[PDB]
Amino acid sequence: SQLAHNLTLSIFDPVANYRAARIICTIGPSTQSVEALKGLIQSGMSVARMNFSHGSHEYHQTTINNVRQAAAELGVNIAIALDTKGPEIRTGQFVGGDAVMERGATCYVTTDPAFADKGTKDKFYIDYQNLSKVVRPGNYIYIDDGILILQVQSHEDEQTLECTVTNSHTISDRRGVNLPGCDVDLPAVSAKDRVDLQFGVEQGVDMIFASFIRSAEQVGDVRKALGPKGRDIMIICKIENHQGVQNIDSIIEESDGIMVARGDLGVEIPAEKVVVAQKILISKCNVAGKPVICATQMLESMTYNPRPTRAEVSDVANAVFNGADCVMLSGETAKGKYPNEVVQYMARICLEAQSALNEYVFFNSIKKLQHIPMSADEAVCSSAVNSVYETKAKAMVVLSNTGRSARLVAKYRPNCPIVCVTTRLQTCRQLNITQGVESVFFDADKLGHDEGKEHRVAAGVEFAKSKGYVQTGDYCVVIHADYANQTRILLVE
Amino acid sequence: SQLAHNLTLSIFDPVANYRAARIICTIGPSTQSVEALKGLIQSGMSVARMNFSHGSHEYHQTTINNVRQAAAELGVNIAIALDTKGPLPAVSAKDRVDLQFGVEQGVDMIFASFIRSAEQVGDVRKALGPKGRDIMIICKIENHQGVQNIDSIIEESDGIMVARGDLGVEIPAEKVVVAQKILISKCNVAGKPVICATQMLESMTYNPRPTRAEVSDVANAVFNGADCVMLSGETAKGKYPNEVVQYMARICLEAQSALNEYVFFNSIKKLQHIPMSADEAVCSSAVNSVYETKAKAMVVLSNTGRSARLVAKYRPNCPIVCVTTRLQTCRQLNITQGVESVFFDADKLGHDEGKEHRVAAGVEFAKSKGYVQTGDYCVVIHADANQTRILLVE
Amino acid sequence: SQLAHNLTLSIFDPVANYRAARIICTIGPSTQSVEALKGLIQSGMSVARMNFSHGSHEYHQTTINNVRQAAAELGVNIAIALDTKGPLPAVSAKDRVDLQFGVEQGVDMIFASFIRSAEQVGDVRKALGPKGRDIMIICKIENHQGVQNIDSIIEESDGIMVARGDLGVEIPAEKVVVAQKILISKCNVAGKPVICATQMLESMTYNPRPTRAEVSDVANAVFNGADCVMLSGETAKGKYPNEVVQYMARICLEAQSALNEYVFFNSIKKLQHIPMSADEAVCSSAVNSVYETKAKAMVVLSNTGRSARLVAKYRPNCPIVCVTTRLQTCRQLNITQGVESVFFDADKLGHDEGKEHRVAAGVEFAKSKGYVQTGDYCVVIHADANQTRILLVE
Amino acid sequence: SQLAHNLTLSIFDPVANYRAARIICTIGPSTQSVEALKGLIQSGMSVARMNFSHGSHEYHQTTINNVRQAAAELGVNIAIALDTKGPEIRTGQFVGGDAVMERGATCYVTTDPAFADKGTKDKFYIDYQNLSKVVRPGNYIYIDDGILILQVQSHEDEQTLECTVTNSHTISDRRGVNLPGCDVDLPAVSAKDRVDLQFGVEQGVDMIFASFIRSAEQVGDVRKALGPKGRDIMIICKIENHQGVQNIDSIIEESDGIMVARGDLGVEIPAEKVVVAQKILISKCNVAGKPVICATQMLESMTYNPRPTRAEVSDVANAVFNGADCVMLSGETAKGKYPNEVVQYMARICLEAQSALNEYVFFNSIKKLQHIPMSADEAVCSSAVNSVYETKAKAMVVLSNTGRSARLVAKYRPNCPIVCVTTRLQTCRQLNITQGVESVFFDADKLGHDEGKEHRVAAGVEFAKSKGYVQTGDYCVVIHADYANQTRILLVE
Ligand SMILES: Cc1cc(C)c(S(=O)(=O)O)cc1Nc1ccc(Nc2c(C)cc(C)c(S(=O)(=O)O)c2C)c2c1C(=O)c1ccccc1C2=O
Ligand SMILES: Cc1cc(C)c(S(=O)(=O)O)cc1Nc1ccc(Nc2c(C)cc(C)c(S(=O)(=O)O)c2C)c2c1C(=O)c1ccccc1C2=O
Ligand SMILES: Cc1cc(C)c(S(=O)(=O)O)cc1Nc1ccc(Nc2c(C)cc(C)c(S(=O)(=O)O)c2C)c2c1C(=O)c1ccccc1C2=O
Ligand SMILES: Cc1cc(C)c(S(=O)(=O)O)cc1Nc1ccc(Nc2c(C)cc(C)c(S(=O)(=O)O)c2C)c2c1C(=O)c1ccccc1C2=O
Ligand SMILES: [K+]
Ligand SMILES: [K+]
Ligand SMILES: [K+]
Ligand SMILES: [K+]
Ligand SMILES: [K+]
Ligand SMILES: [K+]
Ligand SMILES: [K+]
Ligand SMILES: [K+]
Repeated sequence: SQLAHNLTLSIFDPVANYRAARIICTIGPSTQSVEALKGLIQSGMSVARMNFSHGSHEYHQTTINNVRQAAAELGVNIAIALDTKGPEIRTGQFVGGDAVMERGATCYVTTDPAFADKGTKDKFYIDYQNLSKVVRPGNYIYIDDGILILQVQSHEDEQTLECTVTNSHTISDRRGVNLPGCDVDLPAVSAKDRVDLQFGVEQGVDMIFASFIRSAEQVGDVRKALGPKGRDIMIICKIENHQGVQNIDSIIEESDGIMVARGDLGVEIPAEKVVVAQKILISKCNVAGKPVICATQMLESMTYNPRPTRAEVSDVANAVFNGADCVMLSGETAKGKYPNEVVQYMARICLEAQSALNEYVFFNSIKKLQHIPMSADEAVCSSAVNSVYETKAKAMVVLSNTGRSARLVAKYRPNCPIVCVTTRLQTCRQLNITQGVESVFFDADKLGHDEGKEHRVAAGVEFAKSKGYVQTGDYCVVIHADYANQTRILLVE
Repeated sequence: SQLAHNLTLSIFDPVANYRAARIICTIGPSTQSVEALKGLIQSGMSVARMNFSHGSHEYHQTTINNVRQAAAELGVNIAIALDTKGPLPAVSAKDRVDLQFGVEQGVDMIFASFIRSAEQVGDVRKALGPKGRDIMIICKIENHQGVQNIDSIIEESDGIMVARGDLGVEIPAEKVVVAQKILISKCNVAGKPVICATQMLESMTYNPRPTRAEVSDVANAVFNGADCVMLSGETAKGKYPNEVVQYMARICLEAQSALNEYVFFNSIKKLQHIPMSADEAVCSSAVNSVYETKAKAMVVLSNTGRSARLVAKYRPNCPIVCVTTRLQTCRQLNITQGVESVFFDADKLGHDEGKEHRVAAGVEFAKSKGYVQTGDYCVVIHADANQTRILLVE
Repeated sequence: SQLAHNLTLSIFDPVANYRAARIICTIGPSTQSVEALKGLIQSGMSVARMNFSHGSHEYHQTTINNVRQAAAELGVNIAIALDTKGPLPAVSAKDRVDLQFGVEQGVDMIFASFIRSAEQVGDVRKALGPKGRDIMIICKIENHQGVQNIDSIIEESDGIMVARGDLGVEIPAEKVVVAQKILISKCNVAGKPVICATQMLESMTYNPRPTRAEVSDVANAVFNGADCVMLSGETAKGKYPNEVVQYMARICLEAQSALNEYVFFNSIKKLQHIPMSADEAVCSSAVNSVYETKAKAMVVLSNTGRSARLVAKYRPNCPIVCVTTRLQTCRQLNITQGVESVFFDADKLGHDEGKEHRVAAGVEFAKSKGYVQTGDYCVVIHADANQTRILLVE
Repeated sequence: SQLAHNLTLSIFDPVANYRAARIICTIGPSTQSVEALKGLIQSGMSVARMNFSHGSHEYHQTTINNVRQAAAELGVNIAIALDTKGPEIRTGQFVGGDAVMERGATCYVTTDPAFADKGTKDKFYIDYQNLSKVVRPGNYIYIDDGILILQVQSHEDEQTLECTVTNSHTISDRRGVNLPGCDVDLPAVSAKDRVDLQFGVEQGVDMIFASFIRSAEQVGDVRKALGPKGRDIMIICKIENHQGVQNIDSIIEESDGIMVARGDLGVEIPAEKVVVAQKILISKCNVAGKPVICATQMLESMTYNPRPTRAEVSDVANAVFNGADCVMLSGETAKGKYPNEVVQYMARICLEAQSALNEYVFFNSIKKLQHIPMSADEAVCSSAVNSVYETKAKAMVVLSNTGRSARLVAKYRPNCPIVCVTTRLQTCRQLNITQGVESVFFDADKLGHDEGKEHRVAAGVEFAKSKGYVQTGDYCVVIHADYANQTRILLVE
């Protein structure tokens, strides 16, 4: 049926009148200013990502205010995402400043703090105390973004390892280190993470991109760290290693969403398997009805070039085909030369891919996996999307305050736009990581509570008409679920 | 049910015991020697491509002779492919002489460059003449015209090549991705081999390893349902000709582990019109039997290889073993995915009208490769006067 | 999946908590008195049939008056049906006067005798006039012409009666069985009530018990999917008027225990064309919801009863409760299977545009009959400006 | 889909060119002669049933020889069926000859043998020793074909019961008695049964209609009784009471087929439930792939009348609709006035019903109930019938010696005739209780073994052409299974 859909397609037929997939942009010096951010919003940005691995609270404070200003001036809602620093293993200091590692040379990595400030080419410090327990002779240690690769030969003692330098590379003070294949038992949240998350709650961020998640128990740690005030902030778990992939089922259940970080995964898992892992994680989230983000090596060559490679274009397209809600941009928007052109092009690719995509395969697949009997919530939303296909309805209107109904509806993948009408601006922002949904804020303060709902309903249809999704004579499937639910098949005037 | 299949998958489970996708290699300075060609075959080459845009007849004669020698010393059959220069007319004067050479040297298939319409395929057929009627024409789609007339082109030709790079010159890259989907799916329906070509693992021509984007490209080509993936510069002039073929084989095997063949089987079966003619019904039913009984191999008796291609069309989730009386067929089935050919010498072994000798040879091959053991089911199909056997392995 | 359903069944399991099929009784000397009519209602009568082939207006006036009194004293709604003499013209001079009487006395439905074509239904409509436009015409198929023109007849009429005895006069009995299958299935598709009539439990008119063949006849009529079964002599002039209605109710309930409503639901849904109009989509989806969530009752807000009939068409495996503002509808829905009507007095209780009062009345009725308790699901549907609610019962 | 099939039907379109259902006739004085039997064969009889409740070995010897003679003279194969007497509870003798039971009178049924020969209206004998154990006050005892109904009031002692006569009826010496609802523990086979079965084997009967089967263990008793010589004779279990219905699953598995005796069932189970029980037993046998016979009250009024009641006509038709292989005639052929006209009419009804029947519903239903993976036998036959629907094949040819493949193929219900080619005349006869199959005997003695099979295959196609099922240009699905199997889709010349 995806096969069958391909036969009817023509590459010369006009694209769809809406883009379902959502674009996340990492903010950096190339895009932090208000006018640069207004550029990105018009280019197709829905979520602004702050990378808390770099820059101070003052720096990310600027981002928060500029993102809020740029959004207000354009009268749109943009989500703010906090990407945590997470746990990190780093080397110590070197005398004096660096150390040049010759290929074939023997060196000693020690876990003893007495060498934290007197590292040399021959012996230097690594700050993770259990390093000796988790690493075995034959294993590899990556240092400085995986540029320096060295192989562990033997245990010199319970604190130091004998290594051989595979790579000629000069390393500086306090470089990050990777332990491919090893079971790292660092805390879920670091001491710095607790501070940054605290800040996130105080500044009212919409979501946390929680780094290096390995088990379900770690998701609770992030929740505890966010505290009672932050109980409504979405936790999106970043899967970065084998543990995260292995524990994916329990992690998905505890998280509000997932991020597939292909680059971090590519460190210790062969790239061919990372492609397959992507399919797995995206499909699992689709069934769960939780947002999924395809992140990392998207249009990276377009950081310095006006156009990407062809293989990169198919990578972005196939992310949509896999069923990803979101596609992410890192250095392309943060430090790149073409921050607007890369977001505009990613939008074009997502829309082109969507035109080829058969949403009915998604609907049918996700429907068949529901056990009988279904519960009310599941039944209503699945049936609503069913009605859309049944009647060739050209829009949907979902009344959801928290965004739960909207996410559940989007889960079943209609072939029409989903308009969500919410009384909460927080929900307008948070739904930006759910594909195929657009938010309309209904001001319950200066417009009333509207228990009759038909003000909120007409507000949704008004939005659908203005965007050109529906006209007179068209069908629109309206749904309000909360379990006080209802489904209306409406004729548009 | 690809979505349902993705859920059950684990990337830490062992890979499949066979690769279904096929690999085509472009021969060049880096790989023309007998020893280099033995390296390629062991790495996973099924088809040798000669690029006639460059080199003389004497140069490509070396390739033809070396490939046949490298193959003989390894006891395997390798397909030899002629890729015409092309341009404007379909066949040029240069092409007419080149195709003349191909017939005389007995090449297995033609990669016809820059094919834009259905009658242009006939010009290539005309140039081959009566002696080369058994040579396959694989049309290369390189422009908007080829994409537009694709329905008629597929009907006239024996297969398609999706040249993404050439199509990219004029069509925006994002649309070339979709065009790949269409071209491959149409070819699957027709039951004719489709080749994904150009810009495959290009960075690995001078680098020890390719980019991640390039890896996903190869994988998704297999996911789209391509019979073949093709290497151009990577084997012709590259620094790592053996490693790039071994890596592509690894990617194809990994992708195949993730691929749900049942979706392919079911999609193609549903598009068949009732009533089905004998050949379609026999073949779809036999593939169905495999799924029905969890059979671990198939045996197809096919002389011309028509039966083998039609069975392959329905995508079993087990290896297909084709027992053929012709070596020509053995080489030609190297562009059809999920098939492995076994030569049965009708000269020094007999005609075998009872067919039990040919069948026994197929089962023996499936046993020797470790596809089926005692107690396993194996669907046998002969359809020249057809028959279907579900055989229990002793 | 009726075959699959038969496997799971046990004849020692308790019967279903409701009967879906409806029973129509012919009033006669044996049953005209108020007390006899109360006996019939308690035994399972939903519809009273007056046979106008015999008796005077004064005689049938007694029936009309007695039925309404017997029904009032039991607080139930009973449908009054006029069965015309018939013959040749559709409506005769006698029929024109009889139908005149029916309108003036406000009968609920007409059983139009010997209907052969679609325009003949219009003659019955003509005879009813503007005052009787809300009276249902159920055409009686009694000959080969009626069977032949059945498609147009069903389209014009509000329902069908399969008169097996009358059809038997000319058509061989074995073909009348098949004709019953066709007529009933066509009516199910149209979503219009179908009545199985004549030769039902005929031996039980003078005998205390019927033959086994007669029992299977009644059961299979329910299996074919008839809304109603009808008693003629058995109640009009019989020795055991109460026992025969109680026994038919028992048979219908037993058959319904064996019947797989999902087969009916699925067969009718598949015959719908995509795209569906709102009404069809709303109703099929609501019945689907019941199966999807194992809901134990349905509530339909319907004034004219169009919604109730359309929901009933899709055959839920749970009771349907129709909340109507009109008593006319309550009586008229007595020929639609699986439906029970609740009267909502719009005069002394309000218009209820919010609909929550009408809905609460339906749930209350489903509670009082023991269909749903706390924790059970109940699909509510209003479709005059439509809406669908899956309500959890408190 | 049966619903959908009904819409396309027209009662004026010509009937099918073959009848699938099979007709069983009970032989009696009305049909025992050779010419009367030749009458029945031409009328549509496939199986001759002997009722061993009545008539001596000499009487049934006559039937066997006359049935064999009548079949030979017409060059057709007819099955001979032995319907066993089975266990029976009877009263004792009365002085002198009878006893008149007044309605409302009190009488005493005793199990004490001393009253076997001096029964009166007041006290008389019943020969079943455990009668006191199985019957409780309030229960009913039926005597003389259920004409005499009396209600047990109390236990007079451990040997006699106090009863009240509900029915005015005069009863004769040694009348049969029923115990509705009671768990009768009489032996599976009686002493007389063992003698009659012995005779059956010696005379080479094809099948046993084993009376009053209550459990699976009883089926083994009949098998043991039939002995090593009779190991190939089919055992068809007669379900006559609640126990048989309750144990149906295990009984079906041990038997070669089932008979639904609606009359015997109607004794203790209300008729409405007997209709439902019929649906259950027929569908269970269809899944099992074992023949099922609808027996008893078929066209009974046609025993004395030239035509049956309309309700009887729909009864016979609905037996076919239920999915019964066979319909049976008892007194209609044994003692009736119109033995030819009743078989001819039953044939007309079966053929008319079949014309309305959608075999594809049967195929699909039985296919969906097969678990994955299927075994070879199941896979081949299901797939063969699939090919028939797939190609609109107009015939099937099955090479089966025992008839196993033929039964398995027929199980899946093709919409075309099934021609079975067997080297065994025993199989030709036995397949007469399997619907939609016709047998061709291939003489392996005077025609060879034919390992190439294509002689047997061409013999089948020859038969299919002669009956007019296939002509030139038609498809025919050929199958040989044994697990040396094969499937050919053949073009007819
Ligand atoms: C300077 C250097 C030394 C080495 C050794 C290497 S290495 O050898 O390749 O690794 C690379 C670089 N290059 C840079 C380093 C820092 C830079 N700014 C920066 C950063 C990156 C982080 C933080 C935290 C802060 S701070 O917190 O505000 O102080 C600041 C100011 C920048 C650059 C650029 O090259 C650059 C080029 C064009 C435009 C802008 C920048 C740029 O901003
Ligand atoms: C402007 C520029 C141009 C060039 C060419 C280069 S060069 O190429 O390195 O020389 C560097 C820069 N400068 C930066 C580049 C990246 C930065 N963030 C960052 C980092 C360090 C790593 C990753 C992995 C990612 S991510 O993957 O995209 O999330 C991100 C966003 C930052 C800066 C800053 O200047 C800066 C100044 C003050 C505070 C914070 C930052 C800052 O955070
Ligand atoms: C005679 C009698 C007494 C009573 C009391 C009653 S009752 O009151 O209604 O029960 C009924 C009857 N009626 C019959 C009884 C026996 C009959 N033959 C017969 C039987 C039935 C079994 C056996 C074993 C043997 S034997 O083994 O060969 O001896 C024979 C000869 C017959 C009849 C007929 O009426 C009849 C009518 C027309 C044609 C043929 C017969 C007929 O053959
Ligand atoms: C010829 C006739 C006409 C009339 C009218 C009548 S009447 O109606 O009773 O008076 C009786 C008869 N005679 C018979 C009737 C039935 C018979 N078998 C039988 C029985 C006794 C019960 C049931 C239940 C069934 S069954 O259900 O059909 O299997 C059957 C076959 C038999 C006879 C014999 O004469 C006869 C003679 C010698 C040996 C054996 C029999 C014999 O077995
Ligand atoms: K980070
Ligand atoms: K689309
Ligand atoms: K070329
Ligand atoms: K696979
Ligand atoms: K009448
Ligand atoms: K039911
Ligand atoms: K018997
Ligand atoms: K038929």
